[PDB]
Amino acid sequence: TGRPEWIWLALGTALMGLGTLYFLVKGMGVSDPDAKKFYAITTLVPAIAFTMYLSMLLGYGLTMVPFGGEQNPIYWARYADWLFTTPLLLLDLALLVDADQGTILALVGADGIMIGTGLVGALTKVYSYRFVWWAISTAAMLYILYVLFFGFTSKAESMRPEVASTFKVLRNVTVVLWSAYPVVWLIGSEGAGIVPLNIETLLFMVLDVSAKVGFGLILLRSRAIFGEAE
Ligand SMILES: CC(C)CCC[C@@H](C)CCC[C@@H](C)CCC[C@@H](C)CCOC[C@@H](CO)OCC[C@H](C)CCC[C@H](C)CCC[C@H](C)CCCC(C)C
Ligand SMILES: CC(C)=CCC/C(C)=C/CC/C(C)=C\CC/C=C(\C)CC/C=C(\C)CCC=C(C)C
Ligand SMILES: CCCCCCCC/C=C\CCCCCCCC(=O)OC[C@H](O)CO
Ligand SMILES: CCCCCCCCCCCCCCCCCCCC
Repeated sequence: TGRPEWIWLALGTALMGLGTLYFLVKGMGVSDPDAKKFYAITTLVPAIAFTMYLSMLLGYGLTMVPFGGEQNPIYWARYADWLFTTPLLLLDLALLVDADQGTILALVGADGIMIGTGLVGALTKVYSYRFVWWAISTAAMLYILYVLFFGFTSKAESMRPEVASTFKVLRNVTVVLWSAYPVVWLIGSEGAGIVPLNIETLLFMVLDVSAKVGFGLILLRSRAIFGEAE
């Protein structure tokens, strides 16, 4: 507990753990193949986040990066988390709307670029170059958001109203929450260093729990995840 941000890492660990356990129990008994997919993806997201929050709490997921002539604490474990959880979250959305495979690959590929370039930016030793990587990552994010709003144009006249409804809600949650991440990065200690690491950790920890457990609660409560069955 020598790091001030430990409390947010602990709490994050606890909230992701407990969310995982709730989604394990809730999904118990589900036989519908379509619903099984959504429960698998959506359980599985906070399970990964739990391990990476734990890893940060215990100090494994932290490294020191020299830039600005200082040794800067960088939690690299975030990117290991997001590398897997953010395409899984996009897959939830894509499966909802029965997205084409081409569209799914575009989303997951862009996502991979977003997280990969975020990681390179996070570990870059030349200060000004960190923001070049930030810009590229943000461009990838904007591409993803574009596809979410303008890429499911063929899947509207055949979509079940509850699918459309739950998708629209989850898409809005996604755009609002995901758009905050580049802002937090930019102002936090990985970027401009105007907001201290402890507040920077609090902000991510609220975004993460909201984007994974919050998102999951909304999705797994909806009839949208079930095939139409009599
Ligand atoms: C998709 C789903 C169906 C399934 C996915 C779920 C599952 C695979 C996810 C579990 C997540 C988690 C356990 C991942 C563990 C990361 C670990 C392997 C990284 C090892 O890094 C080595 C340490 C040295 O001690 O570097 C520490 C110090 C270094 C000098 C600092 C720099 C390290 C790098 C920045 C690490 C980059 C993180 C990569 C994204 C990890 C890639 C994942 C892969 C190798 C497992
Ligand atoms: C079965 C039924 C009708 C309801 C069960 C719902 C349950 C039990 C959910 C539990 C999951 C859990 C223990 C935690 C995650 C809940 C998280 C959210 C709703 C997202 C919001 C959380 C935050 C924004 C972070 C909290 C912030 C601080 C400062 C503690
Ligand atoms: C201490 C509290 C910690 C609690 C957290 C520990 C999490 C990490 C470890 C193991 C389980 C990983 C399994 C997660 C994947 C489950 C997928 C699933 O739920 O699948 C349902 C689908 O219906 C099936 O066909
Ligand atoms: C269909 C309607 C589309 C909804 C668009 C909403 C896009 C708004 C994006 C919000 C950007 C958030 C940036 C705020 C940063 C503050 C960081 C702390 C957050 C906890």
